Amino acid sequence: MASLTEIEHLVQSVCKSYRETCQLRLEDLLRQRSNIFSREEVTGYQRKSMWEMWERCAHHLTEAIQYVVEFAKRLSGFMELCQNDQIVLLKAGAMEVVLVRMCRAYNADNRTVFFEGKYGGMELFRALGCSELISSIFDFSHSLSALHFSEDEIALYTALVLINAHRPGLQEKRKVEQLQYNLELAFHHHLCKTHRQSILAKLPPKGKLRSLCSQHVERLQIFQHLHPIVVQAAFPPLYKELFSKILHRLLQE
Ligand SMILES: C[C@@](O)(CS(C)(=O)=O)C(=O)N[C@@H]1CC[C@@]2(S(=O)(=O)c3ccc(F)cc3)c3ccc(C(F)(C(F)(F)F)C(F)(F)F)nc3CC[C@@H]12
Repeated sequence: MASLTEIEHLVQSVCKSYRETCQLRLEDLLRQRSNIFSREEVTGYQRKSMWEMWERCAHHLTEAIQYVVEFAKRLSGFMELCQNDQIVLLKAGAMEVVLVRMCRAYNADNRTVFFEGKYGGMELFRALGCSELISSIFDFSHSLSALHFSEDEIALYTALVLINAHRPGLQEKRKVEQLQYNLELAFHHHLCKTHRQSILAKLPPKGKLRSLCSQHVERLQIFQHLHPIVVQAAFPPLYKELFSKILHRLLQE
């Protein structure tokens, strides 16, 4: 059950939802590639206190996750699913969706990312005190950039990152399995029709996204043990909910 014309309709529906929930447009990000942070500006970021850079980054991650919630709410089938399943899917997939979406603002020619109005390399995030996590994020982006994704490909791949029937805690597993299968078909059909099936082999292993997320959660536990009042007083509520309700409020609109 689901004919070719229904699969093609799902492709365009997913692409539209992705376009409408993008933080910034792709052309805006490309037109800013020459706006790079100077050595002085880079030094200023490195000289910020660890707690200040953590709070700035947790706020940026929170803002980006808010767009993933909107993308999920526009995805066919997501709002039909029970509240427990919606939250399980968003808690496990939101960081992963943001990590994949970040490749649009990543310039492989100089290994820089769009951050606070300009492009900057890994060295910009030195005050965080997590070089191994920063390296992993930059390597993941570099390896995604080698695939040269079109916007339609990121829309379909990120819908699949989110709609995963294997996430622990799902009460209606089969209902998510059908949704995932329809999106798998829509993604593969789009790759077939556009002569892009060669990327399937070169996509990152599902364990790579899982490793980046566990590194993020473990480094946050290190930060919170040393600065518990900072996390309580200045970290965004949605960020503590997901990584340390708000999600219920966002899902009811
Ligand atoms: C492109 C855009 O910048 C948005 S835009 C288009 O410019 O508006 C974006 O999508 N950003 C994403 C949302 C915020 C950001 S970031 O810019 O602050 C950034 C980027 C690369 C890094 F190596 C570290 C941080 C971020 C913030 C905090 C963390 C941490 F897990 C970290 F990895 F840093 F540890 C943590 F723990 F701090 F939360 N990780 C990330 C990785 C994803 C990006």
